Amino acid sequence: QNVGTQAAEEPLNLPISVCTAPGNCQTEADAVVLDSNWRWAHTTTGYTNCYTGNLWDTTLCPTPETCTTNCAIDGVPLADWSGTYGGSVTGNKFNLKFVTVSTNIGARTFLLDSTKTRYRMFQLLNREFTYDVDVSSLDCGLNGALYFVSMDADGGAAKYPTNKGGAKYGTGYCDAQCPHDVKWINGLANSKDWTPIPGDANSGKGYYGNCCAELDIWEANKQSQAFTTHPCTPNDQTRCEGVVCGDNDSGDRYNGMCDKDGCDFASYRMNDHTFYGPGSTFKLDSTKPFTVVSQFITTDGTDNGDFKEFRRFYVQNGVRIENSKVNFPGITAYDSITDEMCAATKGLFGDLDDHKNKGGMKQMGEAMRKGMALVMSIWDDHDVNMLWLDSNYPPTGNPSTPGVARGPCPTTSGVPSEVEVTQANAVVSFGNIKFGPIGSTV
Repeated sequence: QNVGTQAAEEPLNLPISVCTAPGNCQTEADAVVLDSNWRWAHTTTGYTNCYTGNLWDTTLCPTPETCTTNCAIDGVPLADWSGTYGGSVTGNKFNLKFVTVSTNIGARTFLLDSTKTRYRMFQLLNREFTYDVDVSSLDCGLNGALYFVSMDADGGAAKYPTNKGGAKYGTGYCDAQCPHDVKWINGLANSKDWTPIPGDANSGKGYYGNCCAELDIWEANKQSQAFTTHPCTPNDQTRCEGVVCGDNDSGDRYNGMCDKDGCDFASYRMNDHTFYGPGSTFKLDSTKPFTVVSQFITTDGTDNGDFKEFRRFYVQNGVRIENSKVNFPGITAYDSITDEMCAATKGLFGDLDDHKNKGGMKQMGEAMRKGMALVMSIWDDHDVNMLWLDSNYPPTGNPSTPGVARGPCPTTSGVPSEVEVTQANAVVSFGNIKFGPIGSTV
């Protein structure tokens, strides 16, 4: 995309901590940038929309190349962050409102480095990543997500010279779902064969998808939470078409370059329904804030080893809370993501181990070694109504069959039109982000 001249781009300042030992950290003066999908797209030498509602203008965008020549994405000024997009920062806390009323629904954002010209790339192997979260106002159907993806640090600017904005304009998004709803891919409008998504007034799908590796630290609302590894072959940003995208709609979910299911550790799905929930007698009380700690263990305990284990623990009101465990007869009580856990649990659930097909923890680790961009988002789910996270999936499945039940939400929950009314004022908060060696962040 070209860059427009109507509004300066002003990312929100967000300090994080880089740590060397427990309680010995230094501030890193980073910032938050809005994903290019949420930006106004208009004519390069005017005010005329190139995209309105869920459609590209066919006169301006008869082809992707012409669209890209004629159109530009514009900046987010400071005033518009809260007023238009529902984003705000107080000290080291970042807040994202779900619906902001001209009416904005959801948000996806990235962490910029201290220069505000590149994404802050995190080399996560043999490191610990930690943050405080509040998901108390997110119920069934919503997801306040924090995760990493194998985006380029410059959003693709060096690879795709028609991308003028780079990381500064939140470009280059890709993930392990190979999404077609990304409006700008490889420096070009994804306007070919663009199709609105029914019941989604703001979104559509273009000819291409954009694939890359994804490490989900946090997919969650107050009812259920998960962390998940998604390797791809290769891991780096890859525009896809046809079978390579692994499109759900053509029966290709397991035929593409990315592991779409991922290998998940989701406490409720692993059959501990009392670990996490909205109340003081759950082990971890989702009505109150808490700290989420993630440790990425290698084979030799060094930065050069292969990724072998994703460990997790929590801190809430000064109380250390170890992760829940897998709880099925004849299955080891795993409390972390490893290749063995993935094989054993997917075996039990009858899920295809595409994680293993894509190179497993080792391949996931190669993405983490090269460095990944931090994503913070809030969203509802127009495909599957978040049932995969917090309900029975498939909805018609027996909840006593291992793998089906992922949370207590009813299978009628999560319809975007309903959650966008009922949960309009939901806000996820991510704060006090800390990064360092294992054992350094609490």
